[PDB]
Amino acid sequence: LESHMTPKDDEFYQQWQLKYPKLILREASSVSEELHKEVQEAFLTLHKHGCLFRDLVRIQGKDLLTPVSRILIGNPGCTYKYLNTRLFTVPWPVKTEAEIAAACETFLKLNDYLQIETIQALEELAAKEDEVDIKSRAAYNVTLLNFMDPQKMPYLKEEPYFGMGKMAVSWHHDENLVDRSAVAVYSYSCELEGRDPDIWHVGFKISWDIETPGLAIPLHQGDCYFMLDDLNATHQHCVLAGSQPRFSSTHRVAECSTGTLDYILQRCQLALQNVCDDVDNDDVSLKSFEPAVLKQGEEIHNEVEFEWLRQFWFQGNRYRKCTDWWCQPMAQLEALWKKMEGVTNAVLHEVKREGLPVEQRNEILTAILASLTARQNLRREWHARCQSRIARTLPADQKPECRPYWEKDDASMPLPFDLTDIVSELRGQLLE
Ligand SMILES: CC1(C)C[C@@](C)(c2cc(Cl)c(O)cc2O)Oc2cc(O)c(Cl)cc21
Ligand SMILES: O=C(O)CCC(=O)C(=O)O
Ligand SMILES: [Fe+2]
Repeated sequence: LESHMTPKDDEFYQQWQLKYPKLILREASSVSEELHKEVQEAFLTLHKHGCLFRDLVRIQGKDLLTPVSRILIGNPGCTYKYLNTRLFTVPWPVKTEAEIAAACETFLKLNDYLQIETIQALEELAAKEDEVDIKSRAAYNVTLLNFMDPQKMPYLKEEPYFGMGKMAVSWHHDENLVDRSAVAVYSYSCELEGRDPDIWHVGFKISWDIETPGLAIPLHQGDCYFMLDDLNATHQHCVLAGSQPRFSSTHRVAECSTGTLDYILQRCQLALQNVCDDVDNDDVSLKSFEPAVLKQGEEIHNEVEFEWLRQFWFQGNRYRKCTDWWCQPMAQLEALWKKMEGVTNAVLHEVKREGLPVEQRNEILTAILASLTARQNLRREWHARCQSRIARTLPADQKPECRPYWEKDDASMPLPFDLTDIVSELRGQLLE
């Protein structure tokens, strides 16, 4: 028999107390009516503007459209990878259309509240037994807003292990967050035996384990729960659907290191340091052909192409919908990437040079081969996603573009989109 515990069960309380002291529930009544009102109409304002989208992700070779629709809000220039998809933040105001702007400021306000609340709970957790690590682990820099109308799903998956009923989101961890960082969730739903099917819950279980009954926490309008310290790492959680639509705001400390606009612009500039930068034209000449430098260049070339450009454009107009913040950055990154395409072309030219000693030539190939191989394989992978049957089902404002894509016989680009011949020839030379 698959069982779980809820507040109806005598044992729930001791189970929570003893086995989940890093899980906190602050009920709606602990949060002012003022914040509740401001936050709930911010959700509606964003929903009404169509700012939340389902994502067409890629998982285990499978293109899947997420049941839940979402928008990422947070520090300007920050991003968050979620199921191999890089989400780009709609900026909130610290250091557009008035309404959407206002909403973002609201979610920042909520962020401030939750943050303080989290530090407090971390400090009490510490009192049950530096301060820098506490503030570091509650410094939320993004929220991922989620929405689902359980009515639009024709059939929801049964919870596999504990008989928890229908799932909106099955078991997982929140990934790519700062080590041991808290996660804080504001939950907003409208309105014998086991959990009430009509009510939203969050479910928790320990990783690896389906023998300890899972916990299902009911979540009524405006309840907040917090996952503290290592909880998110040691436990899985899921979201159990009720009968009515529900939003949530999930505040996180995203690991914002190789995932910011400042970082990737810096990487680009680093690559371009190998380029004679007098004038911007098709005559790209390189300062050095030292293995280590050419490798770095080609790696950055792949980084901006696949982690940034292709991720951003995969979503169609999913970002210009509610902000134009990323317009100039993406135009600038693409112009940066286009120069780097000139860089690969010049490298290929150097390699082909008849005066080049074979030893130096081979040392260059060994430097760049893995990068160009990855670039080939990754392109094939991306082009396929853009052409999948599920991708073509999407609406016009969402349908994936495979930007940047060029047909060949497009004299504007120095190299072909399809690198298989070039790769095969490079690899063939190194076997001479
Ligand atoms: C991958 C899988 C099947 C499992 C699960 C539980 C999931 C979510 C997240 Cl966020 C995670 O980091 C890891 C996970 O296993 O939930 C979703 C939700 C979705 O919308 C889609 Cl398309 C796929 C999935
Ligand atoms: O909505 C919640 O309570 C958790 C968030 C979540 O599971 C998600 O959509 O990633
Ligand atoms: Fe989650």
